[PDB]
Amino acid sequence: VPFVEDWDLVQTLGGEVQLAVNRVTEEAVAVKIVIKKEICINKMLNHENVVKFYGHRREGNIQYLFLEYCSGGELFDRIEPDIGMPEPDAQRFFHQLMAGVVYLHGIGITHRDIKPENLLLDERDNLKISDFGLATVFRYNNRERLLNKMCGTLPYVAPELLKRREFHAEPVDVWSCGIVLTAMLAGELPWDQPSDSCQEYSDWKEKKTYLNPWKKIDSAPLALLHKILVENPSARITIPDIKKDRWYNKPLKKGAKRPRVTS
Ligand SMILES: COc1cc2c(cc1OC)=C1N=NC(c3ccc(-c4ccc(O)cc4)cc3)=C1C=2
Repeated sequence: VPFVEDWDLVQTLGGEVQLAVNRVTEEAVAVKIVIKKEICINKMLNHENVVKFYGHRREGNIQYLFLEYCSGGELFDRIEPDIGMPEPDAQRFFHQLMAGVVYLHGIGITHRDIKPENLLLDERDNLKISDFGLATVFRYNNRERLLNKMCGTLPYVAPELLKRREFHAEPVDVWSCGIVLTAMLAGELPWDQPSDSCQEYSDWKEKKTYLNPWKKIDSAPLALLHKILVENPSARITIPDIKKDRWYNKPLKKGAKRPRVTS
């Protein structure tokens, strides 16, 4: 079948990311224009809450990464500044975020930069983890490797990354997921960074939940945030225990609006 391999670049999505449309079939894909680690990690990935990798092509200097187009856009744009989003939506997005992170950690992969800009939504608003540019292997041949590299985005990083020389990879991703949950429910980030010099971080450690963003958050999701945003990574709640939390398992959201008629 001729021309099936020809893609037209339609518009800029976010190096640069372009919306690419097939000449013959009109299938939409995201093309990232730029690496060797990012491609190898992306080849390992296959999960319903992780952005799909179709393949890669190199034209001399430029690397073309062919990835899943997510028409719902970024989770970032579903968060209303200083308000957030309805709690049932946040619970559903947090469920899918946990499924994706369980998957990654299960195959020994740490994302290291979880934030709403990197969380994409497909046509049916299914959350997809994206951007494995800062991702690394923390478990190989069933042997854990402690991390020491400084990476991520300061409002989302765990405090051990700023205070300790070495740290376990999994509690760092758990912490950023808790900052994402804060953002979804309050529409604001609690601190610039998790340090004693940060007044907002000190107030949280002093349990001053009468202040923002915490006063906007209901006691059930806030009790979960109290277990995730724990300064000691060894005391911090793990994903298996996040899955047993009362709010995590609280019935809140109805299913997708199904078409129906009466009489
Ligand atoms: C700003 O609006 C959008 C941003 C968007 C999209 C849609 C948007 O609006 C509908 C979109 N779809 N796929 C992407 C997209 C972007 C980046 C990746 C990605 C995945 C793995 C990786 O190693 C590096 C980057 C994978 C997919 C994207 C950015």
